[PDB]
Amino acid sequence: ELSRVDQRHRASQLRKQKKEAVLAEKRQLGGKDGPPHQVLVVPLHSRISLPEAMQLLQDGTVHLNELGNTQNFMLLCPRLKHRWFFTSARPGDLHVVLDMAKVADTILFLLDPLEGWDSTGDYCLSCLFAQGLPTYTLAVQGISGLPLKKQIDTRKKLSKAVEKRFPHDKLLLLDTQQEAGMLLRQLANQKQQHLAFRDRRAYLFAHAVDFVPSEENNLVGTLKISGYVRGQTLNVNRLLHIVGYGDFQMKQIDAPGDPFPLNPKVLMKADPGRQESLQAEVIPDPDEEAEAKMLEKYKQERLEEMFPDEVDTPRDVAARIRFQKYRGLKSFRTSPWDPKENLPQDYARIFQFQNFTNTRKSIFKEVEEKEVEGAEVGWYVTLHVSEVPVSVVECFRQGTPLIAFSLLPHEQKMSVLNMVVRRDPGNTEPVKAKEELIFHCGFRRFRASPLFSQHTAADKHKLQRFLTADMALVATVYAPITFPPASVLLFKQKSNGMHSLIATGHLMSVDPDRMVIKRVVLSGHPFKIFTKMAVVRYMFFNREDVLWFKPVELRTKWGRRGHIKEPLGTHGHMKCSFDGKLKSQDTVLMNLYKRVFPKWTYDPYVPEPVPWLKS
RNA sequence: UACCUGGUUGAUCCUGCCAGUAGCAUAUGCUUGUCUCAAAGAUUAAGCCAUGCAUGUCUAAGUACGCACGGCCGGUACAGUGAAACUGCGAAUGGCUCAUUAAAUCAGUUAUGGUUCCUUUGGUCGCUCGUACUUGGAUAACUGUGGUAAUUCU
RNA sequence: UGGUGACUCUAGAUAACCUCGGGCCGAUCGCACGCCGGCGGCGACGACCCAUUCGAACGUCUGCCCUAUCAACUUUCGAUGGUAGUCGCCGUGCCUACCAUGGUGACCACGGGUGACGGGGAAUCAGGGUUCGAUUCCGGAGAGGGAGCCUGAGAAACGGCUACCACAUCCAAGGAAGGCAGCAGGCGCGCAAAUUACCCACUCCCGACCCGGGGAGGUAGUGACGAAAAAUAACAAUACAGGACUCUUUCGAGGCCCUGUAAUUGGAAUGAGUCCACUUUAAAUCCUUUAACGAGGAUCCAUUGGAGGGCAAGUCUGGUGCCAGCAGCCGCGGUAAUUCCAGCUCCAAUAGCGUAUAUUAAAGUUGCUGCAGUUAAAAAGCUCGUAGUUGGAUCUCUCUCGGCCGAAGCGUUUACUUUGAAAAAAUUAGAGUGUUCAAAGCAGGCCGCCUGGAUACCGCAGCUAGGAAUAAUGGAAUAGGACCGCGGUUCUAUUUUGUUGGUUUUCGGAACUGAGGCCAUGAUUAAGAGGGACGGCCGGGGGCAUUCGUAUUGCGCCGCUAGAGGUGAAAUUCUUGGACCGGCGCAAGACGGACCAGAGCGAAAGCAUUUGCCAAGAAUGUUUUCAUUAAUCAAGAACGAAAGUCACCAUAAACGAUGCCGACCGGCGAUGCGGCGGCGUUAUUCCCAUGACCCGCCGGGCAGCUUCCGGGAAACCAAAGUCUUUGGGUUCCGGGGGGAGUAUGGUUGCAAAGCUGAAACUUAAAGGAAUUGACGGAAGGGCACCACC
RNA sequence: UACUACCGAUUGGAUGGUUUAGUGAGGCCCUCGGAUCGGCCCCGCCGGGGUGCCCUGGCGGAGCGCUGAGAAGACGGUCGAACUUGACUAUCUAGAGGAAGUA
Repeated sequence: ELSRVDQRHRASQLRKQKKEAVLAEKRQLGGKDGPPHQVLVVPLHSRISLPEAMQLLQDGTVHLNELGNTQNFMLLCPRLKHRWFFTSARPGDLHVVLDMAKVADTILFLLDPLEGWDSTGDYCLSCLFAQGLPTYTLAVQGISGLPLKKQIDTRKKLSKAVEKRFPHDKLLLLDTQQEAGMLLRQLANQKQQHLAFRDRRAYLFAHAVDFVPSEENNLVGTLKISGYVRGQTLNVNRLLHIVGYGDFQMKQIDAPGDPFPLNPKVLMKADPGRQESLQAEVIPDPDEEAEAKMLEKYKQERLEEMFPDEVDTPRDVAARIRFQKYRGLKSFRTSPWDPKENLPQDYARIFQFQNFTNTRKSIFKEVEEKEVEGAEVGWYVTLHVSEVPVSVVECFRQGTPLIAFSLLPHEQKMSVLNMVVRRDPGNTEPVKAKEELIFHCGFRRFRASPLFSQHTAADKHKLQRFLTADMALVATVYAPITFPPASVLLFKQKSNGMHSLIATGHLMSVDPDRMVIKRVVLSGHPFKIFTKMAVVRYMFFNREDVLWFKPVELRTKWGRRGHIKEPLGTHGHMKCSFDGKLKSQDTVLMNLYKRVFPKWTYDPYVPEPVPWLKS
């Protein structure tokens, strides 16, 4: 500004701008216009009495809501001028913890002073990291019931204990109501974390759920649920999705009075049929037995670790018959494969994009930057939905949370979703490439069977039969389309619903065009050896199948590549030219490849799990 | 400990910089057993501030009619200890920060014979030629009636 | 009366005044009790004034970073000063009234910037320096921004008040309250920084006070900012186809001494820990002291960076194949990678070690010490010329008193030098002292004593006293000079007349004027510094006038006849409307060949026919004159090739690619000018006198040759020397290559242009001398019937 | 295929700094003002004392009596934050268009 007064003036203008921005970010929450501050509470150990946490945290004015088992409630205090909403959950109840941690804004962990955290606490913590965290806070309990010499150092011991998991996070004390007030002041004034999945999409909670039946004998009626809008500006036309119970249309919004505002019934919008979202997922015109199975799985993965894709030679059936749909590639990287070569009936039921990042950035700029005049954020709205069963209301009366989010355009349809995942080092049990896994893919809950393929950059990808202990594998399956970014979780049912955390990753670009190709490798021992040429037995046992396998390539384990010349024996006895020299201990191998596709096994039901234990 | 070394050419000698070298300060990375001392929201934002605390004070010796407690011994003005309140003093020191400020601030040197100064210390305090063996009206604390959604309001 | 260096001071004397918003001159309280109804002893609280203490406030002198792309500012509306006031605690344009027109500035005013609070201090350091100082001591300022106040000894106070501006809280909507740049704490901001802990026990502060209070302060917590100490093993016995030592020719022999990459054997010693107790402390913790436990792969496990060079340490092994990557720089990597990715081994520092950025040394690459400018970056076109800077020799202590010394003067005035006193502590240097050593601390040491708690440094400016070389400055040249006595004019000290009254002089002191005596009466020399005269010369120096010469162009005439021109070649152009040619005559603008020189002159551009006029000038000669007048030069000015423009323009390989002035340092022969001598030739018939030659000498000049003077990177240079053995005076100017002499601003010019003049960004070289080769359609030589004749 | 930065109209809007002109919160000073509160008088009802009179003693009443104290408020002056309109200047932001280089 080239003057000492104008430089100070310019710096004060910039400080005024930046302060306006920061105050506009910190105005959205817990005040006179914003939604309540939602604090999920989890004790990470068994010894931690959560009633002792709630009876300390209660004082403000307690507006005690209640469910069938939990004591979740709204705490209100205009001394701090802040309106909270305290919710509680049990460590291991996955269908509650991971399903309302995705709507809460603060997670309050509790930790005993002696042990860091329980094994079940480590389990739910390892789920919650991969699920996506809001701003969390740590607290202890047993420093007050401890001699004062030990309170000097138990703080230090737990600080070095949790540094593996939370590397820079102070601990607090929750023992007195002054300490609880200091904790609430910590929660109220703290810089937030913005989960972009929750930030770019509109989502809600339900505080007052009412069910009215259209037909009681149909067991499908109308829910009158009530909650504060926490995402974007709500629209009645977009699709609604209760998270564990599929998606269906929503018909009517109205704005009643707030139950408990910080300072002490009209209809807004309806939906004509042209404005409403279409309900078309697909194109309309298209004891010792299981123990022996897991031992066979053990011997299979121990077979598939020193051998890539070895299989026994089919002697009863000709090799051109059992491998009718294969081919031998010169190179997986260079020799291509046509996408319009093999197409099943499932591809005539899925939708596709002319360009994916174009429609992604346009729906980003059309929902984020643009202002629609629907139901605004922070409003205590009451939701009239079109059709909904009664079992959701029964599980509401039990104590399960009910959240819902507004779908975007091109988010109810069908495509082939992609996600790069990795293996959890907690459960080391292997898993085949075609089994069924529980999906937690961007607020959703279903089950399907993907294809576990490798993580490379080429269009062609080699299928893997199992999972790797360190390397990042990719799954590929038909699923309802949901735009990136979204954290994904894949579980398996160990026993009675005790879900096994095995696959923790994120979602990659959904496209049905990334091709996965399954190889098959056959074996045979060479037993007549000459210079740069040999004759192998046990490779095949017919003769014309080799004439069907003329242009395929051959290789040995020691890099000796080659191809056949002429099968001189009526069995698999070939003249085999090679670019190098063959050894008697070596074994020649070919690779025959085919492109695979997953199967249609999406079911929206997930079993309500038993709480997980350390067996 | 008054010090140089690599790099222009086919090879040479130069000019000349670039890079290396050592300390010192702020940050940051990885690592960390013992013990002594020890800096620490200056740099950007002399930006904004929940809550608590940071300044009060009585001796034999200004004013005690609070039974607040005891207590003479009981006509016995006031035994005593004493909250409150009036009075007096302190709150202009300390603590923090470095925005402003360029003969300004500040440093050394001089001066007030050109000023003011609570306190301390010493001097002075029948030096004046003109009801007193004691003067007058109030007001707090206290008692009692209240107002205001709300204040260390009244 | 008393004092000061100095009063319009202090004290005294007189005449009054003495503010109702009044000045002091005691209507106050405790303790011990009393002596002969009176007279009382200690205190406490007061109180005008004076002094003191703690200050404060206004002044004095010297001192500060960058900027001229800030050169004039200040003065209307106080700027500088005078007079009288007003206001103030007082001095003052502090304010008012009336006057004066001042005050500051290239010795940098005014304006702007500062990632500026100032010092004490800090880091680095041969010496000199450079950078930092928000930060615990001192001084200032400010409590969101400005402003105004009350109370008070003291505040323009903010943990006081009143507004406005900006924010912001409670509300029943009427109103009410606010100020963390105190301690914590939060948000924000960011690369960047700790506990909403305990206590008045220590140090001190405040209060009516031995008693109360203190986020001042102390104590813990977090704390790899940083500084000090210091573990991660020691030893013995075995064994080594170790090593060295004594004998053996050698083998090989030794309690001879050391070593190990021996998970060889062995018990010995300990802290880290765990943990009673004491001690510590306000209470605790920590440390120190002690129980008991606590080590063999003593797994009670040391890390961070490297291994081509710089630079200590592997062209070992596998993977990779100009990819991935490494590499501050040079570089490594393209299928054998000493450099990537790993293993193994090795190196350095070690409870620490990498990286980024600021900064210092290295940097004699900012140069005062101490650099550079021919060719590497660079010296102005030339002369004049203000400030600034620098400047030749020369000159060997006394007067009245107070006790033979001091008080009274200094001696022209400074700089310089040495001394003294005055200069906060801390920090730094440094003395003493076994914190168990050390960084520290200021304590400690003997058997109540004994002893510390030093000292130095503290630039510059200002005080004091000695010195008197160096360097400035003064004093007598119209004598208004000194030292003397004598004289005259005016005023005056107060001693003088037993006292008083008055006159009067003297004495003594000033201020002014006349004559006389006296002094060796008084001017340093005349620079191988500089001006200026004079003398005879000299020159393409300049201006004006004048004179000649050929050539060219055009014209007049005559003769001749078809070509004339230009190139490697034509091309272009004029001719029987007789071109070109040859001869004769006329005019016009010019221009001055050869003679013309490694000659001359001029400040530089530059200057050539004869003659005359005008005004200059160098050198030489001088026993002339003045007597430091000088050198270099910002600012400022005069002339300035050639191109360009309506007189301007002021620019060049403007080139010796080379500031100016001064001294010293080798030879040799020519030349130009002037002067001095000398055999002998010529000319003026002799004779001198001169001219032309010849042999020298002297002085400046233009040049050249030469050289182990000494330089220099060398080419080269008698200056480009007298340079690490570095200082004669002074000007301009350079700081790796580009961007770029570009953009913008200012300024001059009609304009072209002139002067001034960056940054972003890019880059590891660009560049100079010299040496070996390579080349040709450059020029010279030698040679071969696998060349020619 | 995209960036970069300029002009940039909008005299966008907003904010800051110098000044012209106009306005002027609040305190302080001055000239007034006088809501209220006292005292001294003048009587009435009247004791004691001295002697119908005076001093005390209690009231009560009124008098524009005559004085003391005195708040709100207002004229003026001063200091003076701030406000408005200009002019100049600076910055932050919304902004069409484009160009060149950047690769």
